[PDB]
Amino acid sequence: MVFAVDIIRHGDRTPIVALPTVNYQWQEGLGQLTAEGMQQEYKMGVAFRKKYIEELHLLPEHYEYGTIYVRSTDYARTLMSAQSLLMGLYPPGTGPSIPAGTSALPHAFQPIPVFSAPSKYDEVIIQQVDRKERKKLMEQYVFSTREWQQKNNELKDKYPLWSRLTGINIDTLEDLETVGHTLYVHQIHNAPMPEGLASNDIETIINSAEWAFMAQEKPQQIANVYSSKLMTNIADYLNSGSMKKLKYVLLSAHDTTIASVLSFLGAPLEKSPPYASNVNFSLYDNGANYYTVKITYNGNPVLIPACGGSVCELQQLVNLVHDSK
Amino acid sequence: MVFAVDIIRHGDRTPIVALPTVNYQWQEGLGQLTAEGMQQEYKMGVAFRKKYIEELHLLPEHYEYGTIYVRSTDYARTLMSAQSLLMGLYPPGTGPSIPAGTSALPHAFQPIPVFSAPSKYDEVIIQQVDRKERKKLMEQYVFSTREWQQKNNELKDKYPLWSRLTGINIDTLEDLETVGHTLYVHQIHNAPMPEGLASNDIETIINSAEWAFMAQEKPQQIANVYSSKLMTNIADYLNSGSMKKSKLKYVLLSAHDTTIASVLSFLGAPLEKSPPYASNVNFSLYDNGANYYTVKITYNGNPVLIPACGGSVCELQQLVNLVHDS
Repeated sequence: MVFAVDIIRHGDRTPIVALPTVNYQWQEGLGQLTAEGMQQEYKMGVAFRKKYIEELHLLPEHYEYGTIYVRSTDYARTLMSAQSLLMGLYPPGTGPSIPAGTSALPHAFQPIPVFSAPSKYDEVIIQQVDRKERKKLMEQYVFSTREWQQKNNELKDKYPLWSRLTGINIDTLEDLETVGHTLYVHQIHNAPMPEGLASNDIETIINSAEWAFMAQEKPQQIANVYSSKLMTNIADYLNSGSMKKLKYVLLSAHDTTIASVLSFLGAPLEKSPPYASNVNFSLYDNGANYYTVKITYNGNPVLIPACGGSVCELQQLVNLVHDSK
Repeated sequence: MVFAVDIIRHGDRTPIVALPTVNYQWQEGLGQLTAEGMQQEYKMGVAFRKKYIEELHLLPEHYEYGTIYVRSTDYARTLMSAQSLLMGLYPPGTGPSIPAGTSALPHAFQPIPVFSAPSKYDEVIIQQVDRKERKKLMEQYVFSTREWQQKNNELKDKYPLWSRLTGINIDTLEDLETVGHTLYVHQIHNAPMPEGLASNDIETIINSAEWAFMAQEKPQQIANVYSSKLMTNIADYLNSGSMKKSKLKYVLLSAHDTTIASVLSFLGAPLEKSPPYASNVNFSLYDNGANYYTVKITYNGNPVLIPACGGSVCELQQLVNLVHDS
C-alpha cells in the first residue's frame, strides 16, 4: 500500500432542524457533533493509526509536513470530526517539542491543519447544482418511478396529520425525509417526541425517510452530476500517488457524500451510511509499474460492476471516472 | 464588554523561501508553524481565556456553539495557529465528556471548528488583487516617493554581492524584502547564515526589508483596496453584536503580518515596525447602558490612535461610516 484516500462521515450529531411542536433545546446546539460523535471519530483515528502507521508504515510515527492532506466541508460537525479523528491518528504524546526544551503544547498535542472551502466555492468535495437542474434530474430519474409514486400514494393521506403534529409542512414524499431524520435523532437520543404522534407512524416516517433518501441517491446519472468532481479529484490523488511525498488524503464529509460515491461506482445503498462511515481507496504497487486500487466501505469490499469487483486497475479507475463526466 | 473581534498573526514560522545558498533543512517544512510558534499562540490563547472568560465572562467557561466564530486564511500556518490558540482559550480539561461520564477525547480536549476559504474565494479576510493593479498602486504611492528611491540608491551597489551570497536575485529594494525576512527567520532561530555575508550587511538587509515592508503598507489608498472587505465585515460583526439578537460574542480571525499592517493603515494609523509573531489587533465593543455603543481598538496591547475618531475609541456608527467611506 503506497497511498490511501478516506472519505468519512461525521460522528453522532444533534438534529439539523428542531421540531417546532416540541420544546427541547439541544445542549450542543442544532446540527452539531456530540461528545459521543467526537469519541467515534477519535476511535476511528486510533484504528487508522494502528493500520496506516503501526502496521503498514504508510505514514510516519509523528506528523510530518507534506505526507497528509486533510479537507473538510464548511460545517462545524465535519471540521470537528476531522480534528477529533486526527487526535487518534496523531495522539497527544506525539506532538513536537521546542528545541532544547519540553513539549510545544499541553500533553504534547499535535496540531494538524484541516483545510476547507464554502460549499459554493468548493473545488474538491461539494458540487453545487441549481435547484431547477436538481428538480429536472429527480423528476427524470426518481419521482417518475412506479416505486416512488406508489410509496407517496400510500402515505399522502396522512401528510396533513403529520404536518400538524410535527409542525413541518409535508406535501410530498421528499418532505418526509427531513422529518424522519429529526425524529430518528430524537429517538436514539431518547428526546421528547411530538405529542399525539402515534408510535407506528413514527416508525413509518423514519423508515420512509430512509427509503426516499436512498431512492434519491440511487440513480447513477444523479451520482454522476453530484460526485464527478469529487471522484475526479480522488482519481487524481491516487494517480499522483502512484508516482515514485503525499501518502494520505482524508476528506471529512456527509452521508450524502458517501451514498453518492457508492452510487457513482454502481453499488447504490438501500441502508443509510451510519455515523463515522468510511469509504476507503487504497493504492497498491504490484511491481512492474502496474498499480491497483481497492475500494472498501465500512470494512466491506465495494462491488464495482465496471471493475468486476472491488479492485480496479489504476488507469481503469481514472478512465471510469472520466467517462462518467 | 459586549462583543470582541481579534485579528491575529500566526506564530513563529520557518522561511517561505529557502536561502538557496544555505544547506539547512527546515524539518517542519517551508512556511510552516514551528513548535515555538505553536507555544506562542497557545500562550496568547491562555491570556485570551484569562480576559474574555475568567475576568469579563464575555465567553462561557466551556465552549458553546454559536458564541464564537473562528476563521482562518487558507494556510497550514494560520490554521494551526488558530488551533493552538484555541487550545489555550478552551484548554484540555474543559472539553466534553461522553454521556457515560468519561472524557470524549484524551485529556478532555475540546475540538473547535476553524472555518476557512481559498484566497481566491474568501468573502471574509483576503482581497484578491491583480498583479497589474498591485504594480499600479505601488508605482503611484510607494515606488515613486523620494524616500523609497533614496534608500534603493544607497543600497544598490551591494545588490550584486547580496544576490550572489544569498542565491536570490536582488534588482530593487522590493526584492530585498523576501531576502531580509528569510535572514530574520534564520537569525531568530540561530540557523546557519550564507557564507561570506557580513553581520553588518545582514542587519542592513533585515532592517531595509522591514522599512520597505512598512513603506508598502503605509498608503491609505492601498490599504483601502486590500482591506475594505475585511473591515466591512468587522464593522458588520460589531454592529450585529450591538443588537443583542444573537448568541455570537466573539470572532477570531487567523491571518498574517500583511493583514495586520493593512488594517492599521486602513484606519489611518500605519505601522513603522513589522508586526511580531502572534500580533493582535483587537476591536472591543462597549455599551454605556443608554444605547451608546463604542469600539475601542488596540494593537498588541496599545490603543490605536485613529485620526478620524481622535483616539482609540470610535462610536459604533462612526466606525461603520468610516469603513464605508473608504
